[PDB]
Amino acid sequence: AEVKLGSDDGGLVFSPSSFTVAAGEKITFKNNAGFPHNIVFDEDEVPAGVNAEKISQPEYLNGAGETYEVTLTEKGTYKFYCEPHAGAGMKGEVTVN
Ligand SMILES: [Cu+2]
Repeated sequence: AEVKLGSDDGGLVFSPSSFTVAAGEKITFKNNAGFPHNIVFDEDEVPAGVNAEKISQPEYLNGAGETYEVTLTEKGTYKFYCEPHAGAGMKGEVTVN
């Protein structure tokens, strides 16, 4: 799967926003035009077993085109979002199955 942070003209949003995947799918968050971006997993809505720090990447990133891979493998739902661009409504969700 490929997620572009920052639409080409829609503004700052997780593109796609929410999407289901298979346990073993590679999810790459690629910066498109809204850096620096940040992705953190709401440890308040993450499965009671999958750490939210191993997938999250608090390490800010102002690189153009830079990306971060993530491969979840536990049928469920993980709620993530951008804390800095949260003022715009940048959120993320993945339903593994
Ligand atoms: Cu962001």
